Amino acid sequence: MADDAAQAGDNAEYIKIKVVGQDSNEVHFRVKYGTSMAKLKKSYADRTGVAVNSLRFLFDGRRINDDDTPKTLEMEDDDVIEVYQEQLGG
Repeated sequence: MADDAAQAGDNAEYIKIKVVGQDSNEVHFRVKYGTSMAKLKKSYADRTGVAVNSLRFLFDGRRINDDDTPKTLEMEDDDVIEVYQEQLGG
């Protein structure tokens, strides 16, 4: 496993995540450890003016579901998120 390198510590009830799009567009969102895909997808899709379902979010190369638990998403302070090119965006 990769070295922990110490988390940011910048959290409380929610954690930080850097969403990186295929457009090379990184955006910093605050979400919970157990946050559902809708929270981010709705949020990102909204800021970009794109259909929510047209946005596809993947964590570490696996798709983020609203059913996924914080255990399995293992997200933490300022973690990274991968986004694939939206359907409507092209």
